[PDB]
Amino acid sequence: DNNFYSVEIGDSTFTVLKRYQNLKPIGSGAQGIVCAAYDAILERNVAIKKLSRPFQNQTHAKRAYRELVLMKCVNHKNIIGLLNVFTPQKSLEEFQDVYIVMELMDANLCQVIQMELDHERMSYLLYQMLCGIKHLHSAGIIHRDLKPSNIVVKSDCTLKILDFGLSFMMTVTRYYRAPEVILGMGYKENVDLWSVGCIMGEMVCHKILFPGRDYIDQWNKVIEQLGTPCPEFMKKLQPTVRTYVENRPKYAGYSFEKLFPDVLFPADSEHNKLKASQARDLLSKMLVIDASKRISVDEALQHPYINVWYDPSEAEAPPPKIPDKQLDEREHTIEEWKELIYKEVMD
Ligand SMILES: NC(=O)Nc1cc(-c2ccccc2)sc1C(N)=O
Repeated sequence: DNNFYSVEIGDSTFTVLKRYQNLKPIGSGAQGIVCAAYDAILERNVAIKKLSRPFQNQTHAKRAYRELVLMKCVNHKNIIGLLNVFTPQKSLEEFQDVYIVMELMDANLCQVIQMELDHERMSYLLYQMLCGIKHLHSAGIIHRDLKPSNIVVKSDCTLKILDFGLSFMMTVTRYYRAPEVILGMGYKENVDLWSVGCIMGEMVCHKILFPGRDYIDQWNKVIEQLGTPCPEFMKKLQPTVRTYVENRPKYAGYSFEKLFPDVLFPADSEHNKLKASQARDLLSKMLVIDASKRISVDEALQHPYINVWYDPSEAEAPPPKIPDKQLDEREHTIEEWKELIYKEVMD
């Protein structure tokens, strides 16, 4: 076009608005490739995600539609903001790709996990995650898919959640899935606190807590560390699941003192010893198999480890106004999704 130019990013073509220069690949997902770029108008670096034929199947479509809608109506410091959205295609018939422009962050949490963090940074990152989750909950959004790769960080320790979480498609969130998602029992808002527990545990010990090769192994990994759950939990399971869970080898589990010893934390000073004890107590309330006994986001935000950062403008921010049942995920055809997405892009 006269407003667009094309650069080759591997085996992929990025056709972007001329305002975006010096494209550099920073990552890839099932949706598409992400480039760092310089925005010459705003005079700041951005991230541009290319969504190739998002309407291609119902899974990509629902995800692309939810991403577009929620990014346009949410304005919270701990949720990635939408700077721009475009398509190089001139019409619906030619419509192929969607490009989402976001603020560029310095790293994702996978990188932070490979660092020892002092409690001030650790507790501030965790506080921000919980604010972002609490904001999603206040609008009726349960993430359910939180993992370190979808959480990004800046140099000044600011944190942002990249996606809104959410079937079959062709060509690693499982480690962070709550027992109620693993055992197909339905879920509440605190399904997200299990994922925070997984992420926090990983930020402390630098290794994936429950690295199951599948859902059966995933359950086995959970029970080995935490122990076989109460009979009160077993009674909440459907008979076919209740039989499978009850017939597994029995595990006593480990105390959080053995799972997360002082050797894994800064614990030299009296300040750090107290923080390590507080961080351990928080881990023990998040990594709870039975969701009815698990910490809520608000109790987590008010926990001694977290509450030093508590700011109601962040933790009690007015909920976003999602234009009704727009994300109910009703089945649509390939062409219906193609139209719904195009209309959201064009506005
Ligand atoms: N540094 C870094 O990982 N940045 C980053 C990475 C993103 C990403 C999103 C999906 C897949 C692969 C990478 S989006 C984004 C951003 N907005 O800063």
